[PDB]
Amino acid sequence: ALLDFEDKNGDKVMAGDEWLFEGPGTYIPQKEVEVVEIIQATVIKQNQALRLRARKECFDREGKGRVTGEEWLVRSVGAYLPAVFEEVLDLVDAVILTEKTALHLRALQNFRDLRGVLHRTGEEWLVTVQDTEAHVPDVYEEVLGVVPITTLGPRHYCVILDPMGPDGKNQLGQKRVVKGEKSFFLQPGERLERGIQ
Amino acid sequence: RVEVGPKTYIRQDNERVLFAPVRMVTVPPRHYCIVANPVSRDTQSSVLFDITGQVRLRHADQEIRLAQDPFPLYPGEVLEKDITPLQVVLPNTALHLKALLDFEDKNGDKVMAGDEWLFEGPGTYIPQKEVEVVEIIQATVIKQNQALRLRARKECFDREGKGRVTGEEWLVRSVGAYLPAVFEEVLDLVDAVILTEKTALHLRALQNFRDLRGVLHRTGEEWLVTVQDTEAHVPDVYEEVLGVVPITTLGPRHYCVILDPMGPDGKNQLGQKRVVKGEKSFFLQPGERLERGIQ
Amino acid sequence: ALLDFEDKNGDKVMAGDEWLFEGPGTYIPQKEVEVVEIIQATVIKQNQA
Repeated sequence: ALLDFEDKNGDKVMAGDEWLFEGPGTYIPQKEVEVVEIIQATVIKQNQALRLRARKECFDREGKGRVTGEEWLVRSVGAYLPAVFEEVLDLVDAVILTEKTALHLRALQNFRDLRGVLHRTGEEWLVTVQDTEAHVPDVYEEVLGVVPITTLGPRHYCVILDPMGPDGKNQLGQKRVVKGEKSFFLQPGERLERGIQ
Repeated sequence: RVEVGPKTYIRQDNERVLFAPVRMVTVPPRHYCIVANPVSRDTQSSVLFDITGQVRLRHADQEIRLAQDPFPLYPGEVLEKDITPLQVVLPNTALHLKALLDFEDKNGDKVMAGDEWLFEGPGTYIPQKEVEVVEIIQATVIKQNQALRLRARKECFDREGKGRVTGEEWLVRSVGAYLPAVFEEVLDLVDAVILTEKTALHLRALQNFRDLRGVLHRTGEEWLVTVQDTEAHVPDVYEEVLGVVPITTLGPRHYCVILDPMGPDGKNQLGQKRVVKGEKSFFLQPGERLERGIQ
Repeated sequence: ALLDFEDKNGDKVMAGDEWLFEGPGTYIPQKEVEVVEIIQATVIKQNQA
């Protein structure tokens, strides 16, 4: 749009105003408005999510506030049309959690998780099946890699350096053997010595 | 101006003939033609001559015709389609359509320019200057014990009418020939594995979904399907088959170790082995694996 | 058949309607109906299908 022309709805239209007509039909050209861009809505298969950077200060879906350069996940299933400010990146497939597999997130910065557990910047944590059937990484959730399960029989055992404490911080320099029909993923920061015996 | 009839109409001094006489534009019944710049008509469909001597003309507008009395070509008109056979349509096919400029429908339904359409079945569809006959679509055949994948190209209601979203996909239960809807996107038939006592299906969930039998399956779960369930089972769009599972029936004098036996909880018990013996007859539970491989 | 012409029996005939005259005689051609195909009846010996 340009030169502060009146809208058909009687809404005032500033020259800097963004606009986005969409859906089936035939849009009417105007000497005022330029038909600047065409934008097909991004498709989204189930168990997928889309990153969106903000090109300007804005309200997104749900309408909670945003700032320039801020980015967020798109929860919505199925086809999704970006808003005038929204900047598409790519779909983010969730890891399919299984009893033998575990996610290994690290926080890029401070943020609340989807389940309300606050995570301080630089913290590192597992995600397991008890949490979700699957978990899409968040824009601030930086995945490291898949964590193999270390289930073992009764006659096997393994040392584990720096076992996780009740405090949630690893106890530096201490080792802890574990034995029996154990079945658990390694806590972050932990590492085996001999590697199972 | 146009001139008509048998008479050998001599030209007057002020006038000049444009061309030698031509056959009146005519098409057979159940055939059609399209002509640019139709003349205006009243309720009587009488021609509306202008006072200045031009015939009245709808310039941007077009005209279509099926059959009636033979007619002169009016001046300022432009013949386009002619002697065109009427658009025949066999019962198994369909006609995808787009429409334009918000024209009224014959049923009195409003028709938006973006509206999708699909005539189908036996007969001969009537061409319109409005609607474009955009696509022909033969209905997909479906033999018994088969099913068809369908992606959605837009938000929609399918068969049974339950809701859908863009990019969503679903199975087609219906036996026999099936015509896709205007939004529906065909992929391929999906043959069911023919379950037998010696064979078992090995599904894994692409995502969360309820199964056909109402047992919810969380994303990434993996499960067998056996004869007690169905005579045969078509994989669902979210059901990713891995492969056929051979039965491991054995005689009384044979036995086999099995790592990580399935628990009551439905999760495999990691790191534990369990021998089984006697006239046993069972498929391996998912996640299980033999050690020695039968003894 | 084409263009929804009336039948001799007074039955309505849609353009999409299928038809099949058969048996001994001489069929009457029509500008309406096309004599699209000839089809000899399949023979079937006993204990066949």
